[PDB]
Amino acid sequence: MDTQLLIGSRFEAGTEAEEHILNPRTGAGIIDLAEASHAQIDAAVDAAERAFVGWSQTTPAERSNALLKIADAIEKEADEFAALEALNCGKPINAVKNDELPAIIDCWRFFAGAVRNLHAPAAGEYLPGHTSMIRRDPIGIVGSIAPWNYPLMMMAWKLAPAIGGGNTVVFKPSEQTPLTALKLARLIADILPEGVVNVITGRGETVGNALINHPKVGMVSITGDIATGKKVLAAAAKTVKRTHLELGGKAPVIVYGDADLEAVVNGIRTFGYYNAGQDCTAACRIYAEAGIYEKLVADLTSAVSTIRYNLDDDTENEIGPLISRRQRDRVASFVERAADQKHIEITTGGRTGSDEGFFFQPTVVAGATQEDEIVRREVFGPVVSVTRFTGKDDAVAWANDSDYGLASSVWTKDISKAMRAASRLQYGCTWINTHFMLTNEMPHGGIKQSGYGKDMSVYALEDYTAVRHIMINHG
Amino acid sequence: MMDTQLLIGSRFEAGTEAEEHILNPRTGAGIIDLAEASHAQIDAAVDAAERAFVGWSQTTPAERSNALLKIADAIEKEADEFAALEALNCGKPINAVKNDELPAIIDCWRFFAGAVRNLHAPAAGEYLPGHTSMIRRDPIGIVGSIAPWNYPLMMMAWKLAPAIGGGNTVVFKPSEQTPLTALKLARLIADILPEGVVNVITGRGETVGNALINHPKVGMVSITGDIATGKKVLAAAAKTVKRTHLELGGKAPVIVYGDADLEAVVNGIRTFGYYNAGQDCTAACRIYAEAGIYEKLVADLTSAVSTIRYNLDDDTENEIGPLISRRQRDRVASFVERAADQKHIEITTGGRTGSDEGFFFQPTVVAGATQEDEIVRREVFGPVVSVTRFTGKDDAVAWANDSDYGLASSVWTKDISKAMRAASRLQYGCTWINTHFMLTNEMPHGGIKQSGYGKDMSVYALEDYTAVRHIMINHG
Amino acid sequence: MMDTQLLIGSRFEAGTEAEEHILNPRTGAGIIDLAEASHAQIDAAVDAAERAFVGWSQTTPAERSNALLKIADAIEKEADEFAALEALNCGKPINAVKNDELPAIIDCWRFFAGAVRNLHAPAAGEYLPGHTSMIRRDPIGIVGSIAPWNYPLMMMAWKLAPAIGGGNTVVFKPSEQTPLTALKLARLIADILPEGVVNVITGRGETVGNALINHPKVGMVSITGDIATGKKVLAAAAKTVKRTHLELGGKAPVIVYGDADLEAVVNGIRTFGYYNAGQDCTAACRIYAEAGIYEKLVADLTSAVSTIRYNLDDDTENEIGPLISRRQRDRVASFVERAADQKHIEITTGGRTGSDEGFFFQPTVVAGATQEDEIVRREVFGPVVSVTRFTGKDDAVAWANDSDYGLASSVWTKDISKAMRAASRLQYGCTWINTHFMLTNEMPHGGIKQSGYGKDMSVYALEDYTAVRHIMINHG
Amino acid sequence: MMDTQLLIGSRFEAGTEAEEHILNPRTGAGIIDLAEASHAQIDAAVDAAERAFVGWSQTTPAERSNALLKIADAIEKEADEFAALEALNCGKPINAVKNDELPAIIDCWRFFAGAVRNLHAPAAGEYLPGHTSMIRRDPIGIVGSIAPWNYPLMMMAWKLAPAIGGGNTVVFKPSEQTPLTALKLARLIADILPEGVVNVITGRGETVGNALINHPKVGMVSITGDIATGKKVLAAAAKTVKRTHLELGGKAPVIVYGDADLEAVVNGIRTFGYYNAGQDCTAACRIYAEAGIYEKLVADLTSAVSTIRYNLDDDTENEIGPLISRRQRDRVASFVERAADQKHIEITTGGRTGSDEGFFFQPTVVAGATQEDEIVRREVFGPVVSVTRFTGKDDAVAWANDSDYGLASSVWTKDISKAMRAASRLQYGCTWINTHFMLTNEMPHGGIKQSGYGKDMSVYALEDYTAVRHIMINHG
Ligand SMILES: NC(=O)c1ccc[n+]([C@@H]2O[C@H](COP(=O)([O-])OP(=O)(O)OC[C@H]3O[C@@H](n4cnc5c(N)ncnc54)[C@H](O)[C@@H]3O)[C@@H](O)[C@H]2O)c1
Ligand SMILES: NC(=O)c1ccc[n+]([C@@H]2O[C@H](COP(=O)([O-])OP(=O)(O)OC[C@H]3O[C@@H](n4cnc5c(N)ncnc54)[C@H](O)[C@@H]3O)[C@@H](O)[C@H]2O)c1
Ligand SMILES: NC(=O)c1ccc[n+]([C@@H]2O[C@H](COP(=O)([O-])OP(=O)(O)OC[C@H]3O[C@@H](n4cnc5c(N)ncnc54)[C@H](O)[C@@H]3O)[C@@H](O)[C@H]2O)c1
Repeated sequence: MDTQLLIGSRFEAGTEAEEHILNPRTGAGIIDLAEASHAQIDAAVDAAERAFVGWSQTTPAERSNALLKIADAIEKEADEFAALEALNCGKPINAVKNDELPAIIDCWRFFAGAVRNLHAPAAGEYLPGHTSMIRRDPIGIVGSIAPWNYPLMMMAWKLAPAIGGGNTVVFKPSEQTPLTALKLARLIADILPEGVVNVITGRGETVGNALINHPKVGMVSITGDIATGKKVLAAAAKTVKRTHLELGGKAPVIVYGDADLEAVVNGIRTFGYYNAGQDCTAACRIYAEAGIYEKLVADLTSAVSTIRYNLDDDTENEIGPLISRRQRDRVASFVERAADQKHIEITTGGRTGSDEGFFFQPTVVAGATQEDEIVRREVFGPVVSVTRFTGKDDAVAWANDSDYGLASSVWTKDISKAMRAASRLQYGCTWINTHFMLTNEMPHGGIKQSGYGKDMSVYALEDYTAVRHIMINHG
Repeated sequence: MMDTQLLIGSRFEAGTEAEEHILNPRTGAGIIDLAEASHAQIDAAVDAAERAFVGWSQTTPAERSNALLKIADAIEKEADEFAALEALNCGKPINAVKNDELPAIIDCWRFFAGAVRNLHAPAAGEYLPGHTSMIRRDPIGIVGSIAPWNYPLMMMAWKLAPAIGGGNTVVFKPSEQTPLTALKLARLIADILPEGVVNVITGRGETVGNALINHPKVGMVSITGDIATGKKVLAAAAKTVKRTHLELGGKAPVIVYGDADLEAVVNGIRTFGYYNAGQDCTAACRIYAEAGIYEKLVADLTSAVSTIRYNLDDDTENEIGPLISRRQRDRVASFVERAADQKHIEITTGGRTGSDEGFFFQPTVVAGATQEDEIVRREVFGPVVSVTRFTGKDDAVAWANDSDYGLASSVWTKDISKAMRAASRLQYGCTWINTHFMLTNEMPHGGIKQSGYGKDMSVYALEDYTAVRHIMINHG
Repeated sequence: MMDTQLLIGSRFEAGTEAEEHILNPRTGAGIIDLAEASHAQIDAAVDAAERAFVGWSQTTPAERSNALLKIADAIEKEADEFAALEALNCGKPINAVKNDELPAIIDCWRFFAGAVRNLHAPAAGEYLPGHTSMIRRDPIGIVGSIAPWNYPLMMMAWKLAPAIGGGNTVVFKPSEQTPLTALKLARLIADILPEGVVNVITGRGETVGNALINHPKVGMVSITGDIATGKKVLAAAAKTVKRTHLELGGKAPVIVYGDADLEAVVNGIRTFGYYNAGQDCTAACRIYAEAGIYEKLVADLTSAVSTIRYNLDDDTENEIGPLISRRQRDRVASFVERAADQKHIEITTGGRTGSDEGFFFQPTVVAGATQEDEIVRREVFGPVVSVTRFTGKDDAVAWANDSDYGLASSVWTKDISKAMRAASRLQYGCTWINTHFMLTNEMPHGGIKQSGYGKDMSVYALEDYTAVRHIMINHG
Repeated sequence: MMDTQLLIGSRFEAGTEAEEHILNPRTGAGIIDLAEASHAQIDAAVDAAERAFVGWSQTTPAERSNALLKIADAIEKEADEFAALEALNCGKPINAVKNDELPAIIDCWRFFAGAVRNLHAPAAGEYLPGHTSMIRRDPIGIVGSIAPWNYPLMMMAWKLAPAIGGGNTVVFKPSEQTPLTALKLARLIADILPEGVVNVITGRGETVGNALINHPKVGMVSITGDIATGKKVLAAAAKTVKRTHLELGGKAPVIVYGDADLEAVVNGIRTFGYYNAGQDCTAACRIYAEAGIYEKLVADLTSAVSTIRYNLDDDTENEIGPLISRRQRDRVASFVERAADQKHIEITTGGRTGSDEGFFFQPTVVAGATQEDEIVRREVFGPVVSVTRFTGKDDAVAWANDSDYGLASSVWTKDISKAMRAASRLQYGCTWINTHFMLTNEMPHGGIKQSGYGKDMSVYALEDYTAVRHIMINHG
């Protein structure tokens, strides 16, 4: 198992305090892993600065070929990557093999293409006697910080467009899930010039804090809590760094009377509880038309109680556990304070779902109003709340009444209603009659307190490039 | 008389708080006293923007396009009046304003009326089997928008046109020293937009400005001004995760090689180092001159600069105006004096205040500045240019890049190869070759590093004020 | 004065050949006789374009943009004179011209004024080490543009705005029947544009049109018209490898599923099958109605259509006008009578000529037609709609796609699934869902298969008229 | 032992018509006899393409992107074999094919894998109130693709990668003299794509190509070849309104100013005027030299060119191969003979046949040619370059533009002003500055005027093979 930080032209154990990397399924320690010291952080950033000189001067083709080689290397080792991810996060092995790995390999391959495919206003004489052109150039050194929920995929989303933009990068995985990052580092070191990608480990309050405050770092990219993003903006303020923030979401699900309830329920069953609902796009805030409200709750309760987790065979598991005991207790806290109300009812689950490990029972919270904590605030667990609306209510207006703005869905067979909702929802993504589906050509990213910047799509690469106007006077 | 009232939703009204003394900077004489917006007026402006957002975020590009064309028409119809007003408030030579500034302002509103109808995105299709995707660019919300004093009306064009054009609503604050043209445009705009789409409030950065950028309902803050002001805006944005658009000033390097057209270089810096009394984030101010031509350039530029006309009775004969305030003049005076204390630095011309009253400073050439001098490292924002010698053993691009600024730059040489190598490698939002300072409404202006991010002019300005949305329809 | 002169470079000039008898198609009365261009005048026209191209191709996007706005302005100031003249020439009901056509025409010129400033391409950069590449879109050359009679002033807008906008010069020929608005506009254009950028000649397709499209100096031919004419343009392009832009014919299919809003469908078809007396290549003319609603759709459409007002003295009360000519009316009649003699076919309303004078035909509904019937295979170009039944077993999208035409199409269903599958699979340049006929100057219009290729409206029309150029500078 | 079978849907078949004698152009010796497709195999290939279209047109961009990556990978795994076979068929020196062609071919396929996932269009949104528009780029149909003999495998990549990538199916015919690499590629492609997506037939232009281009189910024709062939393709297209994509050859002018690096110019022409024995449409063949450096250029070029190595027994030491055929060689020789007859022209070196066996021609410099000479007006497609003198009185760009061709061009000067002025006024799809011939897969290659239209390489190649579609949903 790879345990070495990638610092410039060499691999190197951390010299600071160890993180106790836990198996979330059993609670047992996977490994103790020392974090980067400040000296190592500086070294990594210095290497990045050194590599920038030559790496910012590569052609799109050269960088494309490098992204394709990272993709091969991952593919060639998809199995071990999948198993290591499964171990680190308690995800079901086939979900990782079948959903995550091909998505991850496709991401690197998608970026290899977008790198050769940036557009801009056409070159020409916009002032008489002067020829203008627009380039999209590297920005500088990127500090990249990843959450624990989709470690290897988060790494693809952060690194592919950063490197592909001609930038050099110092990358930090979550303290809980550094594993796939250290293995991918060993692989990248054999493909990329030294210092183009640097990988350090450690806590957000020490190592992450040092990276986001480092004077040489030009852009900070982060996915995590709203609170973490606010820290990033605060640090950014000190030296006017560019930022890229993906800050979570409570995705609204609007269900009209003419929805296919079977599709809706099966949709929420998987997409509302996938990855134990530790997903920023998780279907969790349900608005249900009054006519189908009771049927929805009923049918959803029984379909949710069949969700398999913690089974002795990782083939039959549909959802995994929560990342930590801390994460589980927080999910349990939001559920208790919901079960607090004499108008809210927990129809299924609500309790913790194991002795050893950090499992939580799939939960349906019903009767919840716009006022309630479970609706207004993010739960980040295998929990879903349901809220009634009527034909006299503007469910889009209700959905839009939020600090969040990442992802959303609308379920109805009526093209008129679905398209009206689609044009009015204040969310980075709106699915119609599905939820949760991503494709690497299409942008994922919040508005409002969910943040700004996109993962996947040409747009991410645009996020990591500087737009430059060149004007030549020739009269 | 003059336009005095704030535009607050459907209401025109006077400020409630402390009066600012708006000064004629040529004379130091008072123009008018104008009261700041109260906290209640700020909140009311924002609430009006919130209400107007409902309908305005729902208009089509053609409708918005048509509004931008109308605003442009209104300004064009009153072009001489805007120009005189702006000349008065800033001390800009009347003809520079009439010929350079108004036509660029009008054309800006017209450019953006086009841009609104011409946003591109990845094409719609089935990227996943049985699912149709499309990409939209939607409004972001309410924009808090704050302008500097150096180009008040133009900066209002740059801040409002793309913001409104993206289907947003705006609360706009001009600099405390330069509200006059903003309150005039506000009158015309109220006759064109539905109420609350544009709201204009006056006041100091530390009072009115601070309250606006910290308003919970404002989702985007756009600021042109000081690096320190952008740092304050970012700190405010940290509280509710607002989007930000920051143009924070520059220190444009001008790389002059031995094979430049020296006459061109000199007439270049004479104009673009000193235009608007150097109160321009793209001023040609940090010169790197190759050893073979350093002394001739210093000698010729000094000669050229000392002929710059200012503070003449006949305003059509003036080339540059004064600095905006006593504070600004002193700051420039203090930078120059600290530079002259340096034994290796020679002030070859100017270097002192330039008038008995009002806020003129003499056009100044600072020779012999090095890469670690304050005058090379920090923005001065006065009619001041420094020159730094490099040799053929020195990488002048590397020197130019060794800066905290990233806004604008130029390279002078007849050699196409050196010119394209430098254009290729310069870490600046903009790089001119054998000119400086020329802008065009289709082309983006905006910085990197501590100059900030976001663009003004071009379709990129409009992209900054819209939200990219992915719509995916599962059909089977 | 009613404008009658050809614009040839810097001269206005009467044609010197055979006169066309321009008719009032409401009454069949003569309006004026208009001489067509000689070969000499066509040569001078193309020569003037050649000469004007030198300078025009070197203008900036902003200069061309401003010229387009000035053209829009001129049309807007004379909107009513234009509408009155288009009504007189074409029989189009006056308020339809005033409220529908003119605003769209004016907005087309303005849309292109923006589009000229907003062309994109792949970004400049170093795609090979030490080489900077950039992409420009430059003028093509001299364009010969040929227009049909159905929408005379709008076709001129679609043909000229992007051609001129892209830096090209033009020789435009209106259809022989409808030259009047083109000649009025040529007079206004001459006061705005440099001589010879736009030239306007009159005459018949087989004399003047044939001469224009065969001219060796003409680099691109644009035609909107019959499939046979597009073929003739293609034959002519073959002699000198001219670029071509061909909009050639539409027989718009309308797929109505059993779950459509039937009231909306009926009201849609009442408006869109008959607008401009069905002289529209996007007319909703070939209807496919599912077994469940077929009968009711036929009854309700029959009834709705029988109320369409035309040929009333008060022109403000007319909903549709006459056909352009006696020939065109006689052509429509033949198609319909031949259809009626078919055993499985029923004419449920209309089917006769509709006036004692002029060239009206009764709005007609034709039920029980099949894929094999002439009325369904061939474009009729008159106020005639046909309804064909299909069952849940049939693939109506395949039926629709079983055509040589590929211009426009609509699908009517409240089911989002059915609507999206159809949208993705229809082999048509345009697909509406739950409407038909609605255009917008930002979105492209043009065919696939034998409907041709090239777009009108949108940035794509401007792209058709510019040449993509790769410029690569070796710098090491 | 080589691949000899046509690919016709799910089957490999020997052609059944007359055999082509495929020759080694270095020796004149026979390589293999290879039968043409019959009319029935042609119809079969097209019908297989029609059937495969139903499924292939409905694949996602990712699916197609992966198909292109596997084709790229397969060629890469057999790079040396492909190289050897192309070197045998064309007599191209082995390391030119290995180091220049193969990497360009393989990268072309990877480039398009990327472009497929990266198409853009006007953004989706409500251009009319209550109507969501979006733009798609969908497949056009069945492509008939015809390739020339000069770059067989590369032309195949240029034709197939974007056509397949746009979701079309294809029937491809290589040049009758160069089928060998296409048949080898056919086996690899057939292990990767669904049957009938790509079909490969062989034969003469007059028989098989003619039958292919005139097939009524072919919706688009792409030809790279001679102007005459392009006119024939247009002739065919007139009969069913087929889309066309035409690269019809070049006569690349090279403008050399008095202040160019003459060493570079000489070295540029030595390589880029004679690469592939000048059987290349971008060959640096028409030189315009300033009066001050004309005599120097001619002298030094002559020197440089008489050292060009060819027909050595060690192929790694050969820099150019032979002409493809005797008819080609005799055409080149006949062009030179006629130039030599002109009294003001001097063949300074070469000008004769260059081998006893096979089809070598001597690298040739033709000095003193004017604008009026045949050798300047007409493409020669051999190892021949002509030089014309211009003075400072003359506008050399205008001279370059006085041409029926418009494919590629270069300008040589140290002066950035002169380079950029030229680059903006040259009427050529490509202009290089201070190099020639350099291509890159992201950048388009295609001509104007009689060089045709459409692009090879770049996203524009893909746009040429897709149909732009507007979908509009009335939601209210
Ligand atoms: N995982 C997500 O994307 C996501 C989305 C929405 C909400 N959340 C919320 O966040 C909490 C934990 O999730 P998480 O750990 O993935 O998010 P987090 O923000 O706590 O951690 C994300 C990354 O940022 C780093 N980090 C943390 N504090 C930092 C600081 N001050 N400076 C620099 N870097 C710092 C972490 O080490 C980690 O690499 C949960 O309570 C959950 O509700 C997470
Ligand atoms: N208007 C359309 O878009 C359209 C589409 C399909 C069919 N049609 C049919 O065409 C008839 C009406 O004619 P139209 O004017 O609409 O189209 P048309 O093809 O007859 O003419 C269009 C334009 O092309 C010109 N033209 C005609 N013959 C030419 C030639 N040989 N060379 C060069 N130019 C030539 C005409 O003068 C006119 O300006 C109707 O019967 C209608 O059914 C029209
Ligand atoms: N190779 C080029 O790109 C090019 C460019 C300009 C000129 N030329 C000239 O063309 C001659 C060499 O032939 P080439 O293969 O390069 O060009 P070509 O036009 O003769 O052949 C190109 C392709 O077109 C096919 N073809 C030929 N006649 C056809 C017809 N009537 N219908 C349909 N398809 C047909 C051919 O079989 C071949 O596959 C030389 O004399 C050269 O001067 C070639």
